Amino acid sequence: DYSLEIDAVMKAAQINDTNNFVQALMRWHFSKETGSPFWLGMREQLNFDPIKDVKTINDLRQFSDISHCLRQEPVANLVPQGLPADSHPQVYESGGTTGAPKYVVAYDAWIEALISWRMSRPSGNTLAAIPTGPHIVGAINKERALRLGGMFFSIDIDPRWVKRSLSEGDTATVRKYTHHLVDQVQNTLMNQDIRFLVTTPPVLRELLKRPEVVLQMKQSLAQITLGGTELNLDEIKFIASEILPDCEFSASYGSTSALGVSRSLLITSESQQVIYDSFSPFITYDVVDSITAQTVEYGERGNVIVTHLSPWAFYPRVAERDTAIRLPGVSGFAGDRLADIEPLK
Amino acid sequence: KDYSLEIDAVMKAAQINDTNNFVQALMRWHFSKETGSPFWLGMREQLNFDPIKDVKTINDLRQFSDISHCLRQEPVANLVPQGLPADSHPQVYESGGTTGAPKYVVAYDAWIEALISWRMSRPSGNTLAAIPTGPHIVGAINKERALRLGGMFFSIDIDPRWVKRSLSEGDTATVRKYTHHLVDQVQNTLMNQDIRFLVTTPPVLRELLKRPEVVLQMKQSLAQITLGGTELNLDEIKFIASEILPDCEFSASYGSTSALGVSRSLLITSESQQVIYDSFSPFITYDVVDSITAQTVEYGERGNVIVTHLSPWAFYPRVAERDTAIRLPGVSGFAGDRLADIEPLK
Repeated sequence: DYSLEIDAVMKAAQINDTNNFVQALMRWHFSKETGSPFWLGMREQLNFDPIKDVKTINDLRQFSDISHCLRQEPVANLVPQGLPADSHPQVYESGGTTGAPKYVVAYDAWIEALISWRMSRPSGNTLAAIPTGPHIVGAINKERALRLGGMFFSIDIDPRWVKRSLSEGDTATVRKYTHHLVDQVQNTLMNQDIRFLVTTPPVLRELLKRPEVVLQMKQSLAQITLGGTELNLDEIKFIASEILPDCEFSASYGSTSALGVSRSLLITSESQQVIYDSFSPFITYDVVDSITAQTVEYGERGNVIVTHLSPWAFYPRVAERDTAIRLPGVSGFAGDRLADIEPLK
Repeated sequence: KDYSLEIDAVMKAAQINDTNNFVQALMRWHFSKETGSPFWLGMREQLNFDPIKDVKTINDLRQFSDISHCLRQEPVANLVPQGLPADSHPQVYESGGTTGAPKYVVAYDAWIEALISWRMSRPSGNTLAAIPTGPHIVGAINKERALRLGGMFFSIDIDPRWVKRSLSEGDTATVRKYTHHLVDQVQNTLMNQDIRFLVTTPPVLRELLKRPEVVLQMKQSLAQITLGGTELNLDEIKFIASEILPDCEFSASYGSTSALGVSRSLLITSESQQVIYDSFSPFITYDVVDSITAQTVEYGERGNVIVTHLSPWAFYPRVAERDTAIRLPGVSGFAGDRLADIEPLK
């Protein structure tokens, strides 16, 4: 039982004592008693001592991205021994397009913590027009739908097929697929009482072209969440002021890599950027030059780098496929904020 | 206000096959103002019979009609019996999108747990269930199974509504490309992670078997394959079982959202002459009836499949499924028929 070791970590996180948070978690991840087989075995490959040479969150820059290992690392090797036996490990995936994907493990207690943080009033049912299956977004949105006093409704949506279909410029399929998505979404909006919608711009765009659906949304929806990295802020502002005046808008930024999502500020008439905040110190961002990997200045755009550190997992310095404008983090908190995320070309 | 004892009493009656007291107790449950669902509470007054006084046995449920149409716009909260505890965890699942869309039902963790302890009744490891998740209860049922097998639950992106849409526009080129895309995700997992159990469908297996490196991996690591759906080809399965995957066991799964469950077949071997299924009786019961008279057929005759779900969680009587099957004797002491060689109607 390592419930005291664990709770001491969470208490360091809570008071933002990030140095002790980091050091306590280095000891956790690299003890023979509590660490995961994967990090225990990785320790000999490192050019420094994770226990002697890591004092702060910046010291984590000594680690390389090990995402490339997560194809063939057996998933059970990702589990820290120190976790309780009822922790409930679950496989989730991102990648690859062509052959991949990377396999990570999340736990209920983690998704629970993440949603607590996110969630700190309307109530009702949620329609998440998002991937489930191997995609952690699916499980994160279930847990949020549960905090919202309703049921979790979803659709069939094969995001890999949509990716693959673009990479082949078969945009005839892509049109037809989105169409089928939107039909699913219409069905539930019409037939059941949905308070909360979670979707993407292309899907919402085509929904707003179906006027009966539009009328239902005027009556029922208290909030729309938009996900992804292809958000047109002007389009959203308009939708919000002219078309769905009673519905709140916000954005969600997915990182499977950090086992998480990040929340935007509410999107108002006043919004100059979409600006995202992370579950720091568990999930932290850095925004870096694409050649030097050095942190850019505030207001500059660089490559997004995400680090997960927690009792459940350790994924240091993950190089995402996105860029953002670097903003100062919430004060007393490790990590940067992001604005206006874009995909890399 | 707490109904733990009542619920337990029902479970106990099912446990010991006291089917009469099980049915009678669940009529009270479902039709009492205190414990029943708003949906059946509201339906009571259009029945031509008293579900409480005029129903004694399973066969007596024949007096109910299939209400499956109401489930498209019945608000889902209305399906929730008021007597369930507050921790119960209602979840929505769907059947019948693809022209036209979908019945919404509710299911609960404790129900799915009971169903899997039934189904589950040496090898252990990871499961790859190459099957729908999302709004589909089969995903959630397979997740709980995988949990009990001592490994993790791996899954894929698969949109069965897309597949049926395409198929009905007779667009076979899209069907094919999509199947290839499913097979790629399955191969990736089978090649990169150690998978002990595979849950899939014949079209997909059929293509996996066209990939010699994949077959070699399977020969090495697969303790069991489960095939779903209603287009099973016994002879082909027996071939793969004996000549291709000799150290792998094969079974079938027959799902219906209508009954919030799956039924399970006997191991398919060299000796099998039929694919034969049994159900989680008395919660899920089958009848096999004439297409015109709706009367039960003789053992060994083909008829239309009727499924009944009866539990503390739900009540779906006499659902007319879109499949036929050979009617077989049930397990002795159990209400309901066993089924063999399921086919879709048309």
